[PDB]
Amino acid sequence: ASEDKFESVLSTRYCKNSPLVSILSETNKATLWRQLWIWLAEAEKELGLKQVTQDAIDEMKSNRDVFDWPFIRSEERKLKHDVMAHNHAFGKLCPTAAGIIHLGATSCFVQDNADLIAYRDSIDHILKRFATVIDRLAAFSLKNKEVVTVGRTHYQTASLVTVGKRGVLWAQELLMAFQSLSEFRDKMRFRGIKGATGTQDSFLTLFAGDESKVEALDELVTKKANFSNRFLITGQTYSRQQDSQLVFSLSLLGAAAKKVCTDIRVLQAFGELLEPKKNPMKSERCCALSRKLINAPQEALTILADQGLERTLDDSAGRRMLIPDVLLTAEALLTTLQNIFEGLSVQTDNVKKIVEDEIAFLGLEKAMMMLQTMADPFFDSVRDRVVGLVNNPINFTGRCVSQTESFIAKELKPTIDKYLD
Amino acid sequence: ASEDKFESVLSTRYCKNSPLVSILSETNKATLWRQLWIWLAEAEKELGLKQVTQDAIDEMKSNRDVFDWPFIRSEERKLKHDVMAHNHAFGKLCPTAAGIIHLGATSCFVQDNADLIAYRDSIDHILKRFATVIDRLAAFSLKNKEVVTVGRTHYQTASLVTVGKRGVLWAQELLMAFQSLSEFRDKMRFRGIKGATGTQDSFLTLFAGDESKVEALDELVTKKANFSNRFLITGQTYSRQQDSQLVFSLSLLGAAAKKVCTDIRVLQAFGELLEPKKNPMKSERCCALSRKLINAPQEALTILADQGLERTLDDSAGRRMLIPDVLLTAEALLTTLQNIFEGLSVQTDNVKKIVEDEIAFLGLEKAMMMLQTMADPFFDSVRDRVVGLVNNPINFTGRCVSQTESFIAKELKPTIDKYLD
Amino acid sequence: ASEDKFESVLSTRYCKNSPLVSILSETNKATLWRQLWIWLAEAEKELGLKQVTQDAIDEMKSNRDVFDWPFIRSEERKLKHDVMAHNHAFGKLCPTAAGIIHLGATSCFVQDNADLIAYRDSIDHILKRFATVIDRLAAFSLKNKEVVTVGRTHYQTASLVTVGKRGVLWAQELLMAFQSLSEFRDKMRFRGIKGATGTQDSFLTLFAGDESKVEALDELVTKKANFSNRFLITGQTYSRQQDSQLVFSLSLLGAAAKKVCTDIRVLQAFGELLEPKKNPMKSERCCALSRKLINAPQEALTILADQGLERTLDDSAGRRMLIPDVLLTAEALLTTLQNIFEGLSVQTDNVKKIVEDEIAFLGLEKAMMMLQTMADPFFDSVRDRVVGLVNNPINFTGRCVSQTESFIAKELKPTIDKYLD
Amino acid sequence: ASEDKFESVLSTRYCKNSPLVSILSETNKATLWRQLWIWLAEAEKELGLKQVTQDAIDEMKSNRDVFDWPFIRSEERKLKHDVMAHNHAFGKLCPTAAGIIHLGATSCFVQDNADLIAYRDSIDHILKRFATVIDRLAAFSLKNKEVVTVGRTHYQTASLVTVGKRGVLWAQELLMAFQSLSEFRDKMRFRGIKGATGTQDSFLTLFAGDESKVEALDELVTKKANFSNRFLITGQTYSRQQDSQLVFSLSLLGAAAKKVCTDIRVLQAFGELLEPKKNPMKSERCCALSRKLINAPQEALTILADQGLERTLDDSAGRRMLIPDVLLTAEALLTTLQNIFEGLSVQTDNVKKIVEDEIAFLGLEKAMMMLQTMADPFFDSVRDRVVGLVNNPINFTGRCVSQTESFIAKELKPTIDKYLD
Repeated sequence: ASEDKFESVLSTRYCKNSPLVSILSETNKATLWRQLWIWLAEAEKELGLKQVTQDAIDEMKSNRDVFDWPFIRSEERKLKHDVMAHNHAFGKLCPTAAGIIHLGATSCFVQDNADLIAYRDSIDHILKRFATVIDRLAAFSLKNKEVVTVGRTHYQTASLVTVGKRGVLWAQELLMAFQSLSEFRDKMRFRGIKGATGTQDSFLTLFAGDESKVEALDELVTKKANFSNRFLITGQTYSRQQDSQLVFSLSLLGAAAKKVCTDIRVLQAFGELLEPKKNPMKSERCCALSRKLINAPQEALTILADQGLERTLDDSAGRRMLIPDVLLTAEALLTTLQNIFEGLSVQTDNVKKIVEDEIAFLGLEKAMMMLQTMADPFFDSVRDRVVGLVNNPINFTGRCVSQTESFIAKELKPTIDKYLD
Repeated sequence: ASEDKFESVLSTRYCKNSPLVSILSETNKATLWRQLWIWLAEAEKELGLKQVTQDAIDEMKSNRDVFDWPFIRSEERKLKHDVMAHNHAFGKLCPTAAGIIHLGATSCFVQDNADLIAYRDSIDHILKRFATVIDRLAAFSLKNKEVVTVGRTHYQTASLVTVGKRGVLWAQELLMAFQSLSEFRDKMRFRGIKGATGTQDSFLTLFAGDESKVEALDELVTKKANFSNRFLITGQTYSRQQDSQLVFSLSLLGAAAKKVCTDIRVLQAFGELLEPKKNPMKSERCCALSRKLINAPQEALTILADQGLERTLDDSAGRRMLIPDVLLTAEALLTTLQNIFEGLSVQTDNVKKIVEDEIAFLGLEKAMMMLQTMADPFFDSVRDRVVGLVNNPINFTGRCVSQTESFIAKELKPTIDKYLD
Repeated sequence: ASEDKFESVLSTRYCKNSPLVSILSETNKATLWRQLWIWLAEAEKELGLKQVTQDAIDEMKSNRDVFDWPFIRSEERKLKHDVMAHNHAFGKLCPTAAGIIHLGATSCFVQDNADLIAYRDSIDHILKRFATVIDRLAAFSLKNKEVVTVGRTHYQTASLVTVGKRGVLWAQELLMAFQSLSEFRDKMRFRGIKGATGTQDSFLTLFAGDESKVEALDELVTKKANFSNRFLITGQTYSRQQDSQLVFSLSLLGAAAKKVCTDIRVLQAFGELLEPKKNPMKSERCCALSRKLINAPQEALTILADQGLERTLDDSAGRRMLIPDVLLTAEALLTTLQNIFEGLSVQTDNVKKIVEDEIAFLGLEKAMMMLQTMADPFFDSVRDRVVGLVNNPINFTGRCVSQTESFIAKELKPTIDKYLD
Repeated sequence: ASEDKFESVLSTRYCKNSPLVSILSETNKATLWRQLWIWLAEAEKELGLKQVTQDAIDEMKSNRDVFDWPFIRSEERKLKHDVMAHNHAFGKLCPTAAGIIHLGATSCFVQDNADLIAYRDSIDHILKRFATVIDRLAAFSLKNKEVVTVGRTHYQTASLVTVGKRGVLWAQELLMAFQSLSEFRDKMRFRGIKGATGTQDSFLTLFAGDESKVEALDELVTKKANFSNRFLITGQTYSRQQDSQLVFSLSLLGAAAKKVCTDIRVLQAFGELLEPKKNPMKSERCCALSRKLINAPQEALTILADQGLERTLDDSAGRRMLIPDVLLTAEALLTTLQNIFEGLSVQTDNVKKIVEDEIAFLGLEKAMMMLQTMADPFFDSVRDRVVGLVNNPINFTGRCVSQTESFIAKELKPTIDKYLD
């Protein structure tokens, strides 16, 4: 039974229905390794390396998805190198191509580039879910753009705002995180071909000293992998600073989400909101997931700081554990946020009452600045105006309404629209 | 295929042969929940609560290890509460005991206490492995207690030490971490019975207001669970400050191990040591695992800081992901350290040469303080003494030898001996 | 003007009246360096090193507190080594002792040991303030041991507790932090004399090879410095793992305090408490200070992990910035907590009302378990009992009262009493 | 004496000559507060608020830099609010303007906006120093673009590279950090006018309900403060997510710098480089400073996550301590890096020898791939080619040379050139 052994709670519970569970699986990674060896073979052939035949390539393409795990496992045992084992395994499936698989390339060629492909694919799915989450929150905000409630500083009544303005305040936190992850996705650079230390000496020799062919190969493989950007300067691997940026972008989602979810939990305790005695359990799961993403950046940064010269392998086990975990955690977090925003509702009776218990004083503070219970005379020059505000709280909310609408129409939608359907 | 879905690399790779994979499994946790309900039932009966019959208890004890996962899963679906689902499931297996299962107790009774039992058991196994690791390092140190090499500050020659003194320097870092985890294990407090908010009101009513019976029950269950200490004051759960201490103790192992492994990696690069071109891959895996434990404390501390009043559930998902991960990471780290120390060896030819290229100058520095190539006269009062040191480097190492032996005999062994066999 | 240049906000604002500002000053550190050179001189003389005369020692003791900063500054310039500069400066003040100052010792002798003395002294003051803080909270708890209020899970009504039980829940968090810092203080180990790499070779030669004299000197200096424990095994410095423990203990205070202060801020927002519209500004400052201590442990752990072989100086600037900051932050935090607990009060009218709006339902839940508005019949066997609970909420709080008293009398007081007056 | 009290080691030692010490001083902050009140007054007047006279504004502009600290201090005492105290103080200096100072604005108006101005100014200076640092490293790299040395993986010989390629590898890490901080600087958004809760209700009333005037005022003040971007949506303060981005950008500098400095420290230990027995003390200070920036991001992220609703003040003390510290630490780090790169040199004799001891084997590995000591026959088809590589190591470095030049000319210079002179 699967329950008899420790299991990833993210994979088996919080993200069981996410495509990330497939994207980040060993099978998909090994598949990407083969796909990369395929593209490498195709590009080298296209560039004149005759030793790579079309028959060899056809075997590779035909057997890309065929995995003999029992065999692969024994191979990873005889020789303690996964890449070598998989190359050997792929070699036995494609005997004609066996000799040219990974020709001139380093193991890091498939390892690093497969991670980048797996990561970006995962990020693309996260971005679609992210957009939906933000869209749901925008819907909630518009729906409540004119529902008055008390603004709070130190968690205490400070003025009057609208549920919608606050909804947009939360929306902005999430939108800025979205924009960060969105920009990271556009700027992500592919490693391409760089050799074992980054000099490309093996490929150069392979091309009899022609550097333009080495550059063309690097560009060609990058193009096949569907990347617009690639590193030109590297050691054995692409800069781990790129991974820090990846983790940080997701940590922004965590910080933003935790602020939003804690607000909802507090507001629910105040009796103002109700997430889909009713406990805000979804919001609490949201804070737990968010807390994890928030505490991840410093490890990624330390990984970079710990990289020795052209490369030290103290990053492998660390990257293998860290990155897939944050990607999945972010997805589980977004799924939760989506549930919350789809059914989040306002306890209008409680909100109206909270507003009524505070509006007299906010009115008094208002009269004092402009300078019922104000028949002195002394408020004679501001009595009617204040009374009007008290009978129409919405006029006590400054520009909450227009701010809410313009932000959504001119900033939020234009930003996420391209990710929604 | 298991490879087709994301898997915990710790569970499936770095710790596949560890009993922690069984101890931290869902099956073991659910089993502990049942064991706790059993002990609760036994204690309540022993204390006079007649509603708990021996037949009910016998059903429970007989069916403790019988799991109908397909049923349990559907139950966790109809009702979104694992504990309730498992209670229901255990109830169907024991129809006579169904009505008294968890009588007066809260879900946290099994949840919190099962974690504590699972954690301590895991810690006990970690401590046995830890002791073996330290023992191996002590063996290495004794073997090299008189093998001279250069001491280094800023990674550069500063004097002469012995490989063994350095081995004991590393041993102390690990021993202090061991002592921290060892003390934490002895001081760990059980939650026992506390009710949903920590007042024990349900048990009090159950005992018709007799507080001594409530206290006796709390003590009795703690005794059955094999804990010498228990909290008296709590909210719904036992203080998450205890979990911070747990994570911190393991972070000490990480800091210590990373310092040791980085030293070995650097020494191997210098050509002085060789872990079992030879790359220090095991030491690198050690730094990656260590880095993870080092970056965990702040999350545990934040979990405590985030706990609201008697309890907020923003800690569950967080604890479920954090603690089992650090426990497993520590075990994988210790397994690696053990491999390293069992076959770590000294490249005596290289060490001897490094010592020879530096000993002339260390000798010169020595003569200068006491005040061949010193025939001036000027060194006439210290020439023979220095020459003697250069022909016998070991006499240039101060008290390295006695320090190494006394530390091992009087501090290291007495501390770990009780955990070795 | 001092305002014209960046200033430490801790030193100039949050701790301006604390003795830590004097204890952690450069003058006190240099003074400790001189005191250490004095003790070293005395011990070496007591052990037979005739070159150290009583006249030399008298100069040193007489001029220990005389600082010519302008001169010292120019000296720290000509030669880029503070210790050497101060030795030179102290040498000019004591021309007879100039030649034997720091005889056989390394710079780290004064640096590391002065830090330990400064740190422990700072910790002792922190412990006295800590005890007072806990004492104030215990006073508050006893005063409210029978003031009923609602218990909360997910920040929502879950039962009835007493303000005092909650006060003791907070008290325990702080007490466990206190015990950690208190134990660290008792176990703190002195570096003593160890040489530049930890072998004590210089002192050995100084004593003509007699190791017992080296050990006696190490013990003697430790005794003069008033330390019961000292390291026997070290590299150039004492293990930075000790500093991690120091920072972690203070991080426990931060986690505990933040949980307590956040609870108070939330309770004040609920209208249940009032710290000395009233905003909980002191509690907010408490969370900010606490947050800083919580985010410090991982840096200290990384410092240890980064230590290369016998020593790398990448820890100096880091330690100089980190440790004094956490010590001061903890003191500022404790001062704030003290203010809060001395005037914290309960809004009894609001609490009574909150209890009344919830007690009917808690009563209903109570009747359901035991099995006005219960005249069915159906509650006929529990109507009077529940009605009694509703007319006497205190009987609805389980063992809150006895738990509060026994914890304070048997755990809290015995622990802090020795630090209060 | 200043030495008699704890001092900021950054302000008094590591950055004593930096303009950040002036920019981040209390005097400069209070000056910015006054400047902001001045701009607010000017804009409100320009927009029709007649109550603001030109005489009032002239007093303010004339007395902007006049500080009566003794008075200000007593004022900060009578009333426990710095902003109110400074307003009062500025009011006494400008009796005609006293009544309209900060008209309609919140304290956060000067607090938040002054921080943003102080921060950006500090960042601008950091960017100029950063550019110089990168320029120095590029100079070093070009100078050594053809100096061959061994490439290293696991800190061990893996191939041949050029000192310059490695220099450019380091340069890229720093350049990516530079680009991050550079982009953050361009995107930084001003808070502008938003009211106490973000609704701008006070300004709206002040403009008799005309929203365009409120928007114009917000835009006008932003323009006067010299900001191209401003937030439209906020609570009381501008999003603390912006501060997380600020801290993270600087943490990138720390991660990059630590990787670079650790490499230099290791290379110096190998005898390949020498920073300006020679210990790499500057590089060690660099790692200590870098470590601090690396461990800062998570606190900034937690600050955001902890922000309650429109605002909670648990961020003030935290921000006041965190941000100025990282800004100064980054400046001290850059100053150190600059020193290092200006005099960093290669120990050409040692490098040449290290290359010679390894080039035979690298040659053997090379021959094996293409398929003296190779006279078999068996190498007959590759003997001359390999021999040529061994007599000309530079041809063994793949594309190191062209990569180094193109990166510097096409990526590094175009990026930093605008910041150098």
